[PDB]
Amino acid sequence: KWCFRVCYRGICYRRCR
Repeated sequence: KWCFRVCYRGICYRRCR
């Protein structure tokens, strides 16, 4: 249960699951 945030094309979004 851990969320991560990474920016690809300049867009940062949360990546939790």
